[PDB]
Amino acid sequence: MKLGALISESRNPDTMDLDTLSTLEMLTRINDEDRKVPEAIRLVIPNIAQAVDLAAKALRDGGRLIYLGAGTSGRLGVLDASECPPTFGVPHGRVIGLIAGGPGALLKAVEGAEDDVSLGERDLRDLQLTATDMVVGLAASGRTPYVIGALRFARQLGCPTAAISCNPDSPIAQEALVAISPVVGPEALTGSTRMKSGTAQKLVLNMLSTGAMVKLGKVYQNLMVDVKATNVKLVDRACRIVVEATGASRVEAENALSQTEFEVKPAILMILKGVSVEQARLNLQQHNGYLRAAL
Amino acid sequence: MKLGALISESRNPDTMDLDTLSTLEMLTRINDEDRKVPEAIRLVIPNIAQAVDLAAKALRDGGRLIYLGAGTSGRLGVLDASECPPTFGVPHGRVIGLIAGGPGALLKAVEGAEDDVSLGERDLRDLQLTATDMVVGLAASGRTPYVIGALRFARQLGCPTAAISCNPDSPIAQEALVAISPVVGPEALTGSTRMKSGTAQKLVLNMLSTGAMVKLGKVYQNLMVDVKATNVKLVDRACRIVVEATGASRVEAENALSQTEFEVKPAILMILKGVSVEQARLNLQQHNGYLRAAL
Repeated sequence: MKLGALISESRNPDTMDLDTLSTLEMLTRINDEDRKVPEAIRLVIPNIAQAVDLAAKALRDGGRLIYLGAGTSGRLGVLDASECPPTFGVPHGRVIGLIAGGPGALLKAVEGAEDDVSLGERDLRDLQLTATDMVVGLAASGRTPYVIGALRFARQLGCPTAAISCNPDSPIAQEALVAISPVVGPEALTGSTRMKSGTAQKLVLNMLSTGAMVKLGKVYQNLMVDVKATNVKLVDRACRIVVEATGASRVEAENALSQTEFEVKPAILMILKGVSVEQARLNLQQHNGYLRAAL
Repeated sequence: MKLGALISESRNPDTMDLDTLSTLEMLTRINDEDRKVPEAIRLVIPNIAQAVDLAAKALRDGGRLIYLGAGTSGRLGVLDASECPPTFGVPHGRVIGLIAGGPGALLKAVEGAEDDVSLGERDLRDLQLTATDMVVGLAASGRTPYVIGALRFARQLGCPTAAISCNPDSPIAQEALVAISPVVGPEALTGSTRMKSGTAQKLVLNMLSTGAMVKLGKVYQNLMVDVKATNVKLVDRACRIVVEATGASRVEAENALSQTEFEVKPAILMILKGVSVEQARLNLQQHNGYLRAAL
């Protein structure tokens, strides 16, 4: 299809007079569109599940999860990736977001960069992509050249790949192993895919990283046991997690966390089993980091 | 309240066994939580409207719209601001997103930066904040020191201010003129405010910038007439907008756009009124840029 025929580029029949509405009305129209996004995602949960299982397999097998997009799509990938080290304790190189135009594009849009198919390939080669790594290409339109080129390169190397787009049967969906295609409909402002489509992309990325990290043992119950606590709020949360999980005083909790360099998993073990920091770390290694299995 | 008592830090009773669920189940739990976000935003539309009207007033009166947050909240402000120049044609300095820790924080989290109340003030002073500028502070928790300090500084200068938080009666809501407080409930992963709270923040920022820019005349009907077209997709959209708005051939459209340096508003006028580029630009200046008023 040509660009002008895409659903993402179509006019929304419920906002044709957007600029003549009162502020309240206009905002209610936008919110009516936002209401559509969680259902669009619900319909593609099976595909997202396939992608979560591939991502978990990739990270377990020593690879990385790499998000790639231009503009908004690229910034959303960087947004999700940036949250993985503080939330799940992984090194920053484990989950990576790439954006067309490089770091400057994080702060100021450079819309021309998206047109180069070879740039997506170049950015992946610059990270020394391997067949174990998983690559997720994001483009609301489903046709951004930067993303097409990146996915083609990853596919030929043997990487598991996923494509997130909001138009059906898109070029990027055709290139990828797993297609995640939440159809959100025409945007309130015609072609403004930063809106519903961007929201959908965010929901999918949060599902991918959270789903994979939970499968990898980086959570316990619904508690953030692999938090990397480097500020007041996070260290306070680390203390509260230990108390929530052991049923022991925050004091025994604080003394154990101090010894573990604020690492929650070994602190919980120390308290529940009455073992040393050193013994707790070895026990967790024996169980591949899964606290449930160590308890 | 203490941190551990906040709704954002509370356990979600529907995800207590998150780590024992099948991938499909886990994803359905996350999506059930996402479903809650558009309704939480709907309940605070009146407050968002107040903020849209203040932002429009600020930009009309020659000021800027400045978003400020740490971590995810900060990256979301930069995400929304980055989209304003290509979508609404404004200079990049008109809508600005600030993040604790500076540009490095856009790519790699530096969670310790959020604890300094004086850093928020410093970042605003570095932009030469004036009383006409509007400052929007974002913190899911509602208590991030960087944001508290920033809002205090803006308030004392006489700036209109808004606070976006997901906990009720928060410190930042108390400091600001307008409080936007969508209560989304406990996160699927306890304390993981990048999830629902982050989604809420995104929806609110998109409402603020879109709402204000529509009020300022940067849209016509539901068409992106102030698009800054610097790539294939955007220039193609510019052509399609002219055809959609004039009922003239894409050819007359392409010739007019070439003459206007791909600026849609004057091209539409040229075609509908049969005037020169020069005459079209003057007519738009006489009508303060509002295409409807010039037609």
